[PDB]
Amino acid sequence: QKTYQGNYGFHLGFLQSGTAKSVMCTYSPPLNKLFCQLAKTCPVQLWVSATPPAGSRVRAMAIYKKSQHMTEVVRRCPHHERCSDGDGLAPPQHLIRVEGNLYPEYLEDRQTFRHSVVVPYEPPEAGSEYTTIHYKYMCNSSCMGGMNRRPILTIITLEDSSGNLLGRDSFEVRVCACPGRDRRTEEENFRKKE
Amino acid sequence: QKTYQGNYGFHLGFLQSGTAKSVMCTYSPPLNKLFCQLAKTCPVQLWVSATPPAGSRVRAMAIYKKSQHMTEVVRRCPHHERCSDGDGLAPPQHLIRVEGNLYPEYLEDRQTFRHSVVVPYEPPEAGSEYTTIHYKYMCNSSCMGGMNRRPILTIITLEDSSGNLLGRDSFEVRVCACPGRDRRTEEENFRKKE
Amino acid sequence: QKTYQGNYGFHLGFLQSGTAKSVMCTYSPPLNKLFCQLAKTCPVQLWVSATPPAGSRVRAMAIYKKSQHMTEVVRRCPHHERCSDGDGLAPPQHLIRVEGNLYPEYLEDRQTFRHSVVVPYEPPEAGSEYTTIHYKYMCNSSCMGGMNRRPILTIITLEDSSGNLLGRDSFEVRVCACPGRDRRTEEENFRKKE
Amino acid sequence: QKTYQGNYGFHLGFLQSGTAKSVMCTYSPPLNKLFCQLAKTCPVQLWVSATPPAGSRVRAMAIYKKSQHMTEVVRRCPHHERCSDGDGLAPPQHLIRVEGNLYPEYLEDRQTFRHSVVVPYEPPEAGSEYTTIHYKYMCNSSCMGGMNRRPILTIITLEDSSGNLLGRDSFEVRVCACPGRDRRTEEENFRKKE
DNA sequence: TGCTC
DNA sequence: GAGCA
DNA sequence: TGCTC
DNA sequence: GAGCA
DNA sequence: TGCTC
DNA sequence: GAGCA
DNA sequence: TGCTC
DNA sequence: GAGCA
Ligand SMILES: [Zn+2]
Ligand SMILES: [Zn+2]
Ligand SMILES: [Zn+2]
Ligand SMILES: [Zn+2]
Repeated sequence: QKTYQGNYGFHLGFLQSGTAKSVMCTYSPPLNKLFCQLAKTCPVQLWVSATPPAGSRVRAMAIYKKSQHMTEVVRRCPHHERCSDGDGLAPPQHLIRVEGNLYPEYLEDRQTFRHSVVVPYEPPEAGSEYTTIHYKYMCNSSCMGGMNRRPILTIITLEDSSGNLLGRDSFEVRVCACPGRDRRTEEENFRKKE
Repeated sequence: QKTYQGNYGFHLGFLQSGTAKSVMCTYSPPLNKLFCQLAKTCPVQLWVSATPPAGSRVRAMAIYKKSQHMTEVVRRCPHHERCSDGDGLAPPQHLIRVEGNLYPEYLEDRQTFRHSVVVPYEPPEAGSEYTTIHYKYMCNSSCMGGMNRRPILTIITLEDSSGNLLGRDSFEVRVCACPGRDRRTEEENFRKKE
Repeated sequence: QKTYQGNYGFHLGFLQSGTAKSVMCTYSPPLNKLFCQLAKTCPVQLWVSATPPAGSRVRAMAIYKKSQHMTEVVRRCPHHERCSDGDGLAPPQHLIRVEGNLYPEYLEDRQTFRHSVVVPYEPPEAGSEYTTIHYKYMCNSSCMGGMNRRPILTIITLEDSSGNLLGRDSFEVRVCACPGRDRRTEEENFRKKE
Repeated sequence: QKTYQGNYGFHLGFLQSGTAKSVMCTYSPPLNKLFCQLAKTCPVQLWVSATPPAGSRVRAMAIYKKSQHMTEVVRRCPHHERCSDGDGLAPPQHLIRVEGNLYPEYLEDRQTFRHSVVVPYEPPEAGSEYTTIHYKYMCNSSCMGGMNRRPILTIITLEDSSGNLLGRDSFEVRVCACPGRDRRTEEENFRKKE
């Protein structure tokens, strides 16, 4: 439910600023919110202080932030669902896609009907303290008939081979045309109270 | 094709300004463009200088203004097509609907596949120089996957009972959230050259 | 072969300047050259001083301007030929497409193998001195493996129902990213001699 | 994945500057990027501090540098793939070719479909600290329908006879018309921050 | 002479 | 449309 | 150029 | 309708 | 960023 | 390699 | 808050 | 990225 590092010290990390990728993907620490452009790869870092057990997996799911929409399943808008921008793996209705993995599992929960994408947990490269997974959002937050300007939260969860929760972290996400511009807007607004 | 008053002096007239209906529907003479809000009734006046022959009809059709999109059929966006805002007569994909008539004909041309709505031609009320038909546009000009910010033209045509063209007139239309504001914008822009 | 107005006073006319369409399509009178962007509709005007005989047609063909390449058939480059930007009528290898006509004939000459597109000749609308046909070029002049920076000429020909030549006119064409910029470049260069 | 010298101290070395070959092939140390011309032989040096086991091989593969294109297989553009500039060994679609070896293996991975070229590992000549392999790139980085201006990375890997990874190094590559000019451009840009 | 901002 | 590619 | 107050 | 999105 | 002189 | 494309 | 220049 | 939408 809430952030939970668990026994493996699991938590998320984000790309450093001033890199050019900032144009299509920029993270705001004070807001713990990611600003990105539709269909652009977003590098998310996975940090663990202990090696997860064999067969551990990483799930990504999107939920609406406000309790007023909490129960509504987050899916692509009717327009993009038909856009035919498929990669041959992600179903057309899924908002979140993983990039760089030829064997992701795209699921729909039998009871909640929520979408999620699962990928095997991979340890960091030699000399690295974290592992990077690339995600892509296939609709803008303002998409009519879709998120329709409702903020969402991306929930990342580390699970063992049997599905048991090992760790969980999350961040807000805004998919828009100008991440840089919009990020500044929400940051100076927030700063107005500091 | 182009404006054609024909033998009956057929042409369109629009609502006078300063009426309150101006908020949801306001016409710009200099631009010969109608600014209106989605699903709001727009009164269009039909003027003839001679009584049309028995069984004459009035057709309304939407086409894209620019030759770059001219051939593309104008239809509602994927979102509104599923909105379930039907009146029980207009098919869900039609942009233009007639209001106030219990027997309109909603058609799709066999060759062009363009939509149109036909209503019997009605003469003016006693002491009136024109007849008023009420139209409604079921998508905003900016609708994604629909008109997607492409300006359109509404073509009104007077035809006899056999479908022969008697007269034809047209006007530009912009379906938006703030007709008044947007109309001012395009008018002062245009005025910049006067 | 060369310009030939014939008995019908046939010749071409081009869009007036200062219209916005100028961004994607602008004609240079001094150069008798059209500057346009790939896949953008270009309005070409057909002028006749006498009504062509019944069943007359209008053909458009592209040839290389320089005698060094004159014999080479003008076709799309290998990349765009596979782009899948078809309209369902124009074969993928044809450079020139007609827009706004549901019944064009796309041909390949049995001996020269040159492409051309034929459309029925249509008279001007009432009160108009010319008829407008919309053409589109599906490759840039600089396309590698295609025109590869070799200037071409578009040949427009008025033919009767039997294929006999009634009239013929032509103009140079440059398909590029910035018609306005490039047109200025070739015009001030040419003006350098005036 | 990342650079890995392994137990044999494997790493790459590049041609010294001021040699004339610099015109068609010049390496930028600060950028660890190679600037070269299409189809020109590029000498790459292989350095090991210990003799690789018998039957060791050297593989070269091209991948896109940005995660946004990471998954896309790097191949020649549609035009050059048909150019018929084959050497009788390298398949027409492969970007990278080895020069000077009559027995190279050109492969396509069964799962990723990525191309690579393998050659037997050869030790340095007597009195030499490194072995030189000659590679050639068969498309420009700007090739339309190909790399289309997307930077790539050439991955060199030392493997034993069974395919096990022994070492791996990499460098960026830009295939262009003027390596010298372009290299200066990216270097003074980078220097602007030093 | 095409592409990014 | 300007600046860079 | 649409949405919240 | 104004201000923000 | 590729091509002509 | 410079200048133009 | 997305799109054109 | 700026200005307009
Ligand atoms: Zn969407
Ligand atoms: Zn709509
Ligand atoms: Zn092309
Ligand atoms: Zn190529």
